[PDB]
Amino acid sequence: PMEEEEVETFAFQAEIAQLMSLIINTFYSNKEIFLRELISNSSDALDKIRYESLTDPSKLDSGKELHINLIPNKQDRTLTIVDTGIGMTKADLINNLGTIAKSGTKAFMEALQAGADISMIGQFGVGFYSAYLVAEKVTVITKHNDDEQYAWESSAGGSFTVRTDTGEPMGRGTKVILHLKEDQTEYLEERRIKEIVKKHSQFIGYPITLFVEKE
Ligand SMILES: Cc1ccc2cc1-c1cc(nc(N)n1)Sc1cccc(c1)OCCCCO2
Repeated sequence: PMEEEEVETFAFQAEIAQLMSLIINTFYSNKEIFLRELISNSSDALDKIRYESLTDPSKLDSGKELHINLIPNKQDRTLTIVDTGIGMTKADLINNLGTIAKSGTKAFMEALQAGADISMIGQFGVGFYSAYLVAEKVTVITKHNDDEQYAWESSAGGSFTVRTDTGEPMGRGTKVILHLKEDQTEYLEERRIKEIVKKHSQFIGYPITLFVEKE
């Protein structure tokens, strides 16, 4: 029988929308840094659950392994980054993925306008948005302890959606699914992914596994 699901559509905060339009509509040469930014957010989320587990060990009931998985899919042109970190509550999601102003937004846009390399984004606290250098649409699935699994999605254009996820349960953590632009398929290649992780994400304190679909 027909199922019904509630959806909430939100507008991005003005400067976040302006930043996303700048990232999408301007040429940048060193786009590979998007992966460093997402792995760095996963590493931070893994530290959060690790430290919380020291006080309340039952916070690991949802999965004891602390790690990052990278899953390129050449059939549907997606690159997925999964972690078993702390995950996001509904408030963490709506607050960190678009509704709240970030102190570094205006400074970062002015710095990009002056010729700064896109690699500077992380320093400004808006590193996630680098996903739009390579992706036309980003889906974020997240699961925090004592809360439901949520799905966030945006193709930019000024809006994002949030819904309770009725899909595949994750025990705990965050999955970022990058629906790559047609000209950015190099980020589905095993060699290219290894190259960029070696260059930019070599001091990550958690194991990372790259899953490669048999050719
Ligand atoms: C997908 C995402 C986008 C933006 C972002 C964090 C994550 C983001 C968030 C998380 N995990 C992953 N992998 N990415 S868990 C989390 C939960 C609450 C607060 C968190 C992180 O960080 C607060 C600092 C700002 C983080 O900004």
